[PDB]
Amino acid sequence: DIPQPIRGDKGATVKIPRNIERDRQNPDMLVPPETDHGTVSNMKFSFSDTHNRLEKGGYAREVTVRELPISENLASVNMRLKPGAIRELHWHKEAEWAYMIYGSARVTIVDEKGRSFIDDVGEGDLWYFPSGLPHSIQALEEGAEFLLVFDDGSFSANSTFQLTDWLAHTPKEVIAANFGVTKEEISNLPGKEKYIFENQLPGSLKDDIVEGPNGEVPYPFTYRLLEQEPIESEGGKVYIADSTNFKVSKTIASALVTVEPGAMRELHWHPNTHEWQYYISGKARMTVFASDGHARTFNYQAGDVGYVPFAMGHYVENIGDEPLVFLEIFKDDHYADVSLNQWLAMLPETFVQAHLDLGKDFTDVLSKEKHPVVKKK
Amino acid sequence: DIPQPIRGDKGATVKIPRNIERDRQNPDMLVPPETDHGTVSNMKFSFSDTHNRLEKGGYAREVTVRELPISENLASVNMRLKPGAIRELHWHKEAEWAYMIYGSARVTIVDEKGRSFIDDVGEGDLWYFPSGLPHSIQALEEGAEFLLVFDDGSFSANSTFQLTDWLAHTPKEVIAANFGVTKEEISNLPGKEKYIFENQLPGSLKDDIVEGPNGEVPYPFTYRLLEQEPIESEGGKVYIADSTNFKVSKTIASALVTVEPGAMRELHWHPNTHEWQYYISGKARMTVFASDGHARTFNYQAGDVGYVPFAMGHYVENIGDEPLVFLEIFKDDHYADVSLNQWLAMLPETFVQAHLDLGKDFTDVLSKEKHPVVKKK
Amino acid sequence: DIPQPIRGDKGATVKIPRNIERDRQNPDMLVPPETDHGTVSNMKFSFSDTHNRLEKGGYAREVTVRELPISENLASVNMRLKPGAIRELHWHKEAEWAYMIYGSARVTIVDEKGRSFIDDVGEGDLWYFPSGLPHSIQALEEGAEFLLVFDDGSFSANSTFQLTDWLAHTPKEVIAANFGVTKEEISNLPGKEKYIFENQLPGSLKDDIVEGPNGEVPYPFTYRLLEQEPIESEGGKVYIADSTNFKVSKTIASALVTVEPGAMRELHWHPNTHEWQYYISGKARMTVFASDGHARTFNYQAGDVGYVPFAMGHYVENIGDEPLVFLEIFKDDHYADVSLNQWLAMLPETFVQAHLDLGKDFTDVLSKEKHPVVKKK
Amino acid sequence: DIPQPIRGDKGATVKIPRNIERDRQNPDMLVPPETDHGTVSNMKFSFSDTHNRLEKGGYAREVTVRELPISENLASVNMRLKPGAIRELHWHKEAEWAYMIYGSARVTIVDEKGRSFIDDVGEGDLWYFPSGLPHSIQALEEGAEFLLVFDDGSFSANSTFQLTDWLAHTPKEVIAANFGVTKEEISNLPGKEKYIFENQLPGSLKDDIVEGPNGEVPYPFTYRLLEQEPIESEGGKVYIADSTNFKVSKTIASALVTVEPGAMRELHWHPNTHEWQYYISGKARMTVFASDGHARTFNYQAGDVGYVPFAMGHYVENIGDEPLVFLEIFKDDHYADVSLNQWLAMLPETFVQAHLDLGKDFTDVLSKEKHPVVKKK
Amino acid sequence: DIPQPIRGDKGATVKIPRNIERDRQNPDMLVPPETDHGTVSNMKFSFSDTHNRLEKGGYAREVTVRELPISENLASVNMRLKPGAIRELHWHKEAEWAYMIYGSARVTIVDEKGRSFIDDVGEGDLWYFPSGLPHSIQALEEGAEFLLVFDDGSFSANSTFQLTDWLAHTPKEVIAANFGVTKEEISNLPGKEKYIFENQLPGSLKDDIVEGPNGEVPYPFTYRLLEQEPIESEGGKVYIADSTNFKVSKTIASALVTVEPGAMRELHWHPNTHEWQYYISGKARMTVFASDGHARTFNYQAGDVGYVPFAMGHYVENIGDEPLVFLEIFKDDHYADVSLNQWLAMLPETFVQAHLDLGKDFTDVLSKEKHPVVKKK
Ligand SMILES: [Mn+2]
Ligand SMILES: [Mn+2]
Ligand SMILES: [Mn+2]
Ligand SMILES: [Mn+2]
Ligand SMILES: [Mn+2]
Ligand SMILES: [Mn+2]
Ligand SMILES: [Mn+2]
Ligand SMILES: [Mn+2]
Ligand SMILES: [Mn+2]
Ligand SMILES: [Mn+2]
Repeated sequence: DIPQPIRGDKGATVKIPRNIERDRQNPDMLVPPETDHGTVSNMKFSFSDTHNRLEKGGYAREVTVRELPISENLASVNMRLKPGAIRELHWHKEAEWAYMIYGSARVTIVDEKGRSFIDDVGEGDLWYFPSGLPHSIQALEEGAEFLLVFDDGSFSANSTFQLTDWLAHTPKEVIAANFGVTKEEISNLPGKEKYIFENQLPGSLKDDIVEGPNGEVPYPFTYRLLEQEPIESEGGKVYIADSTNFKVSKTIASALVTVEPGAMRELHWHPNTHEWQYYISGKARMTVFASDGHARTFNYQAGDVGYVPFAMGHYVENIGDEPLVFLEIFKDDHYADVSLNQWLAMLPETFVQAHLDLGKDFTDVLSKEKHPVVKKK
Repeated sequence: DIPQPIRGDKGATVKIPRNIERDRQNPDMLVPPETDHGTVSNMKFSFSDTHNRLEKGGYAREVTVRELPISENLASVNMRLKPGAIRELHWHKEAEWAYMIYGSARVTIVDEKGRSFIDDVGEGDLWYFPSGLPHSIQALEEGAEFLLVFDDGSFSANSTFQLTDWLAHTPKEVIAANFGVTKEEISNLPGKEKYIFENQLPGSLKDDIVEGPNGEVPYPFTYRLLEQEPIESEGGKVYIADSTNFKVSKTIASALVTVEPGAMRELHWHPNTHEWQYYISGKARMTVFASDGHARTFNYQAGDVGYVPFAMGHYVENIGDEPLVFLEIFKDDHYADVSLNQWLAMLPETFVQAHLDLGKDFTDVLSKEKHPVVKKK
Repeated sequence: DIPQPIRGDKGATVKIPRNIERDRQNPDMLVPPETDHGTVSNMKFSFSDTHNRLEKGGYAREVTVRELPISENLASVNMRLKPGAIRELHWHKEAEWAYMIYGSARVTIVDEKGRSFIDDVGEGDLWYFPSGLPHSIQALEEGAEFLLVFDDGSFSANSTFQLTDWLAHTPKEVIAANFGVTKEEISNLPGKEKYIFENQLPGSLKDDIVEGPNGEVPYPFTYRLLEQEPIESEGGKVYIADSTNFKVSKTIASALVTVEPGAMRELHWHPNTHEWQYYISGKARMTVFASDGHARTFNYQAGDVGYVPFAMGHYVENIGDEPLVFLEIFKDDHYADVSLNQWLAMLPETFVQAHLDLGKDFTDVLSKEKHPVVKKK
Repeated sequence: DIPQPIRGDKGATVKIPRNIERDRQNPDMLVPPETDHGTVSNMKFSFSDTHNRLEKGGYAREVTVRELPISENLASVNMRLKPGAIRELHWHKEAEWAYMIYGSARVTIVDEKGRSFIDDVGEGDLWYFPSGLPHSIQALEEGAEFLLVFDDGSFSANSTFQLTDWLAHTPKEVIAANFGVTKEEISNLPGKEKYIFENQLPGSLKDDIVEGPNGEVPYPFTYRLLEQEPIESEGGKVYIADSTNFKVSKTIASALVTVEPGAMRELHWHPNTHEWQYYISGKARMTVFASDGHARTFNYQAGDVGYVPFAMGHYVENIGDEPLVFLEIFKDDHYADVSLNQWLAMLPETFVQAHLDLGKDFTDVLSKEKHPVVKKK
Repeated sequence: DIPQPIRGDKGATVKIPRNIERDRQNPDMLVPPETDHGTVSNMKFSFSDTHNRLEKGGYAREVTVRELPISENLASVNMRLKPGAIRELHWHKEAEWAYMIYGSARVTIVDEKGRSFIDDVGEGDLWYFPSGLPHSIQALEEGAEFLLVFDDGSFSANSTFQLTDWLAHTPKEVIAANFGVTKEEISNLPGKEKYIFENQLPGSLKDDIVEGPNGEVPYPFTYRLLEQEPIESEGGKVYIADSTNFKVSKTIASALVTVEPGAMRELHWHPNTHEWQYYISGKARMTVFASDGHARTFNYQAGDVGYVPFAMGHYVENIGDEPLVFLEIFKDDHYADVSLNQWLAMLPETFVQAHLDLGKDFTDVLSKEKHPVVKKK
C-alpha cells in the first residue's frame, strides 16, 4: 500500500511528487509518535546514499561529518575486499576500530618500537589500530567486508598516508640514500598510489609471523568479540569490548547488540559520551530525548548510521520480524550506561511514586538488576 | 533485478545486509562514473528522510544545515495545508521565498509602513517575504502544498515568531494596556501557539482587500512565474525570477527548469554564488566538478534537495522516461550562469584547439547562443 | 552622602542621571586605584541581576557565560527549596559541585553500576555529582538554599534531563514495553516536567537507605567541609576540598575562605587554571593583574560572582566591618596557589633586592611559611 | 661588515650560529628604532621564501594566508610565462587583479551574457577579472612576468577550475551529449590539466577579436595605469586605479608608488580598509603604528609582500640609493587615505599646539595640500 | 653565480627585480624536486625575519603563530643575556622548555608548595618550567644565548607576568598590608617592568641554595642532555629527552639531532603529534609528505624554525659541508617515531614486494634495527 502522513485528525495526504519507497522505510518519520516535539538534529544516514569508490579488489564508501554533521568526533567506512585483495600498507592520524561482518582477513601492524603483529580476523572479530601506526588488510579466500570507525568525524578515506604514494613523492636520490641502494635498483617503484589491489591469496598465518630483535608486542591488536560471554537478557544479547577487556582499544568502546523480534534495547542513556551506531541487520526505530521537552524518533535498517548526542535518553526497538543487530560505538576508554529501570529500582518507592503519580503497582515491577534488552509480554 | 557495485574489472558484489531499494535509486552512487575522483561533500538529501510535523490542517517537514551541512546559507520547508487551513500569522529573521507546487492559497503581509498586501497564489506561482515582515498562509478549496526556502541554512521551522505565542508570553496587563482594553476583554487569548489550524474557507479575494491610510505597497510580493515567457531550447524550458523581474525578491534568485526525456541541463557554472536545488518531479543525475581534479556524481528524484557550491561545474541530466522538473535557488539579487559551450564559442578556434587537442571538426559545433537545455542527437 | 568619581585632580562630578545605589556598592570602580590600567574583561556579576525562576517549592536563578562571558568553563545556580520540596530526579552532561549555605537537604544518586547513595547534607557541606549520573535534592524541615556550580559555562538550568519530561516524550507503548506493564497502568504519568514541587518531609535518613545486589558505592558523593581542620593564618581560615581529599570531585577543586575585618587574602596566583568566585557574605575588593601592565579592581558583596583568568595575580581584601566569606572554584583535580611572599622568601635576598630596589629591611620581613590570609598591623 | 643587534647601551653581539645575509637585509629588525614597542603581527614575507611551481612555459609561486596569516582577505601569485606560453583557460571564486611588471600578454575573458573581451597588456598595465568569470593569459614575444592579487587570502593557485580538468572529470557520454558529438570525436581530450603550456606565439590582436550576437562588453577589463597622469609630489609619483576610474575593478583599489632616493611615502593611514603591499624594486622600511603605544618597523625589498591592518598609521621610507617602487592594494571600491600633515593643517593652530607642545614655528610648516611623497631637505 | 628556476625543460629565468641572496639560500624552493606536488602550508621561518627587542643586558626575538600560522601549539623565543644580566623573575600560562646553545646561566624556580630549585645550566643543557610556576634566568661570566619553546603557539614574549610590573600595578596600601610594612618602606619600588637588566655576576652556586621548611623539590628542573648516551647510527647521533627520562618535562618531548656531511635523518613520521624544529647550525633540506599525493620541500639553516604536521612523512638531509644540528620538539609526554626502513623490514618480504614492484634485491637491504641517521654509500 501507499502510506500517508496522517495520525488521527492530524496530517494530510501528500499531494506533490514523492519518494514512496523511502516513506515506506521511515514509518516513524512520515508519521512520528505524538510524543515527539521540537527541533532535533538529523541522527540518521545510509551508506546507500554515499558515493562508492570502486577499485580492482573491492570498494570503499564513507559516512563522515560531511554527511552526518552531528557526528563531529566519529566517522566510518564500509570497505570490501575480494579474495587475496590488498588494502595498501598505510597510516593516519585517527585511531581505527573495526568489526568484521563478512569473511576473514589478515592484518599487519608495526608499532613505534618496531615490533610487528600479524593476525587473521574472522566474522565477529575486531581490530584496533592506535593513531599513527602503519597497517594493512588482505582478505583471505572468502573475501572480506567490514566496518571501520575512526575517532575523528573529519576523517577522509581518500587522505590516508600510503606507502607507495609517499615514495612516489620523495626524490629518487633520497630514497636511494635512505636505503643504501642505487636509483636504478628502485626505478620500478609505482608512480602513483595503489590503495586497493588484486593479489594472490597469502599462505598460512604462521609462515608470515615475522621474528624481530624488538620483542612481541605487549597487547594484541585484535579481539574475538563473539567468543566472549555476552550479557543475556530476556530479548537479546550484548557483547562489550572496551579498553578494560580489549586493552589497546583506548579511544573506542563498543557493543554489539542483538535484539529479538518483539524485544527492545531498554530506555537508558550514556553518562560518559556520544553514541555512534551502525545497523548491521534488521529494522529498528529509536527516540532521542534531547531535554527541554525535545524528542525525535528515527528509523534504521541494514547499512544505516545512527547517532545519540552525549547523555540524551533513548531506546532501540526492533520493529521487524528478523533479529535486529547493531553496534554501539563511543569515543571513550570505557562503556557505561544508566538504565531507567535500574535507576528507579534503587530509589525509595514512595519517592519514585511522588515523581510519577503512580502507586505500589508500578514500583513493584522495577528491577535492580540491569537488563539491556527486554521482551514484550 | 539486484544491482551490484561492479564497473568492468573494478568493484565487487555486496556481501553484508544492504538497502536494495536505495541502491536502485542511486545507480550513479553505487556505481559512479570512472571520471569521478576524490572527496566531495554530500550534496543530496531527501525530504522523505526527515521527521514530519503533523498538525490539524496539515504538516511541515524541513531540510536544513543540520541535515545537509554544505548548505550553510539556505534552508527549506515542505509544507502542506488542507482546505481553509491556516499557517498562523508570524514572522522570522530570514527572508522567505516560495513555489506553489500543488493547489492555491491566500497570503497576507503587512510592511513596516503598515501597508497590507493580500493575494491568491496558484500552482507555478511564487511569493517572497522580506526578512522580518509578518505574514500568513491560508489554503483555498483544493488545499495547498508548496516549497519554502529561507535565506539562512540555520533556519528552524519550530522557531518562528507567532502571533499567539507572543501574546501568550506577554503579561496580560501589558496586553490590555497596549490595546486600551480590560484584562477580562482578553481572557480568552490562546494559552499556546496554534501554528497550523483548520479553519473555514475564506471568501472571494476582493472582499478581503484591506483599505488603509498608508498606501498600496510599491511592489507586489507574489509572482506568476509560469505565465512568463521561458527560455526555450531544444530539450527544455527555463523560467527565471530574480530581483530584476520579481522586484521584491532581493535575496533570492530562482529558476524552474524543465528537462525533456533524453535532454540535459548543459554544462555550466554559476559565477556569483552557491546553487541550492529542489527536485519537483522526474529522475536526474548530476556531476559536481570541484577543481583539483575532484568530482562526484549524485542522483536525485522527486522530494530531493541538491546543492552546488559557488562556481563548481555541473550539468543536470534527466535519466528517466518522464520530464525532469527542478528548481535552481541562489542567495543573490540576480541569476547568472556561464555556459561551457558559449564560452568556448566566443574564443578563437585555434586557441580552443590548442587547449583540447581537437580540430576544426569540434570547434565548428560550438554555439555562440546559450542553450541551457540540450537534446541528445 | 553622594560619591563622585574624583581622585585628587582627576575625574569630575557625574552630571547625567545616574544609579547612586550601585555607585555606593562600587567605590573602587567609580574611583579606581591609580595603579589600575588598560582594558580588562568584566569579572563581576550579581545574582540579583538575574531572572528568578519561581516554582511551587522554591526558585532557581543562574549566572552563566551568557551573563559573565569571561567564565567559559564554569556556571552557577543559586537554588532554593522549601521544606520537603523536591528538585526533580534528573541528569546533565556537566558535573555538579554544591555548597549548602542555608538549611539541610537529602540527595540521591545512582551510579552506572546501579549502586545508590543517599545522604543528608547540612550547612557547610558539599556534594559532587559526576557528569551524567542522575540525582535529586529534597529539602528537610528548615528548607535549603545552596550554590551549585557546573563544569561548563554554557550550562542552562532549564535544559536538564528530567525523569518526567523524558517519560512525557516517550511513546506510551514503549514505556509499557520497557517496564512490562499495560498502557492503562501508566495512564497517570505527568504530561509535562515537574522541576521543583512541594512534597511532604521525608522520614529519617536510615529508612531511605536502599539495599542492592550491586554493592556500596566506592566513594561518597558528599563532604563535611567545615568539619575539616582549616589552614589558620592571622586574619582568616581556608578550607580546601579537591580530588585529593573529596575523592569523587575530579573536575572541581574548591576553597572556602574566611577573611576577618581588616584582613586580606594575600597576593597570589593560581598556576593551574582559572578561578571562579562566589561571595557568600561580607564586602570585598580585588585587583586582577593581567600582565603587560594591565590591571583592574572590582568590588564584590553577598550574591556576587567573581572570576580570575588562569595565572593572573590577585588578592581579596575585606573592606567592611563584618567577616568576608567567599568560595574559590577551579575546574581542576587539585587546588594550587603560588604566594608572592613565600616565592620571594625562598630566593636569595640580594637577588630579590636587585629586583625591587629595596634593602635588607624589606627582605627580612619575608615568610617562607604560606599564610593565605594576613592581618593589617 | 657584520651587523650586531646593539643600539647604544642596549642589545648584544649574536653568539649562536646565525643568518648574516638576512640580518643585512633587515637592519631595522635586527636593530629596531627605540620608538618601536609591544607585540605586532608579522607584516613581511618574501616570494623567495616560497616553493616555485615549474611548468613547461613558466612558473608560479604564491603568498597566501598560509604564509602571511595577518592577510586574511588578500593573496597573491607571482607568475611567469615564456613567449607564446599559455595559462590555461580557467576560473575561480576570487576576483583577480593584476599588474604587468615585465613583458606583454594577451588576455581573454567571456562574461555571463557570453560577451568576449580580448586584449594585449603591456608593462605598467592592469587587468581585473570579476569573480567567477573565465579567462586566459598567453604571453607574447618577450614573454611575461606579472603579479596577481586575489580578493581572498585563502586562495590556492593549485585549485583553479580549469577547462581540461573539468572535461577530464566529466563522463565522456555527457560531454558528447552536451556538444552534440560522438564519444569518438572527442577521444583525444587531455586526461589531466595543462595549467601552463608552451604554445606558438599568436597573431596580431585584431585577428583574434571575436564577433558575437551578444554585444561588446560595457566596460573594459584592462587598464593603462602608467598612461594616466600621476599625483606628483616633491619626491615621487602615485598612480591610482580603483572602481571610480578602472570601472570593473569593484573589489580591488590600487596605487603604484614611486619614491625617489631620500624621499618617503608620508605618514598617513587608510580610513577604509587593510593595505596589502608588493615591493616591485628598491629597498624600504616602514613602521606600523598599532594604537595602544604599539609599533613595529619592517624592512622590504624587491619580491617582498607587506601588509598594514585597517587604519594603522604608517609611512614607507626609501632607504636605498635606487628608486623605491611598490604597490598599495585594498579590498575596496575606492582608494582613500588621511594624511597626518593635511589633517593637522586643517585644524586651528593653537589647538594643534595644545596637542603637541610645540609653537607657531611648527604649525607654520603644515600644508593643506596633500603630498603623498615628500623629499628630505 | 645566479640561480634560475629552471629544471630541465620546465621553468624560466626570473625577469622582475628579485632577492638573489634568498634564492641562493632556497635552492630546493626556487627549484623544487619534480616529485613535489600540490598546496602545502609554509613550514619554514627565520628568526632573522623577526623584530629584535633590545634591552640593557641582552635581547629577545620570537617566532609565534603570528609568524608561522601552521604551528598553533608551539612558539619559541631566541634570548640573549650579557654576563650577570637578569631575566626578571616572572611567570606565564605556558610551560617553558629550553636549550642552552651558548654560555651558562643560573635559573631559579619556586613550586606551589614553596620549594625552591636553583641551578646552573651549561651548553647542551635543558630546563623545563611547568605552567604557572615563577622563574628567573641570570647569565654567568660568558653570558648566555638559548632557545626557549612554549607549549602554546599564541605565546607572546611581551605578555609574561613579571614581579615588578605586578607590584607597580597593585595599590601601595595593599602591598604594605600584604607584607606588614609601611607605604614609606616600599616607596622605592620600580614604577614599570625591568624585563632584562644588567646586574653584577652572582657568586658560587652553593651560596645561593635556599634552605626551606618545605623540602627539596621531588624532581629536578634541569637536564644534562649532552651527557646522556646518544643513539649512534652511521651518519649521526640523537639525544632524546622526554617525560620518561627528563621527568618534569610532561608537555614537551625533545631530540637533538646531529647529521654528518653526506648523511640524513631517515624517512620516518611521528605517530603521536606535530614536530616543531629549530636549526642550530648547518644547512638542510626536508620534504613533507602530506598524503593525497601532496608534498613540498623546504630549505633550512642556522636560525630557522621548521614544522611537520602530525603524522606527515619526512626526512632531513644535510646538504652542506658542515655538521647539521637541529632540535625536534613535540608537545607530548613521549618521543615516538616510526621508521620507513624498520616498518618494511618487519613485514613479509613477498608482501613488501607486492607493494613496491621490486624483488629480493631490495627487501634484502632492509634493517630491523632502527637507524635514525644514515650515511650515503
Ligand atoms: Mn587504516
Ligand atoms: Mn545507547
Ligand atoms: Mn513564514
Ligand atoms: Mn546550475
Ligand atoms: Mn543537578
Ligand atoms: Mn585566588
Ligand atoms: Mn586567474
Ligand atoms: Mn598606505
Ligand atoms: Mn619564562
Ligand atoms: Mn621527525
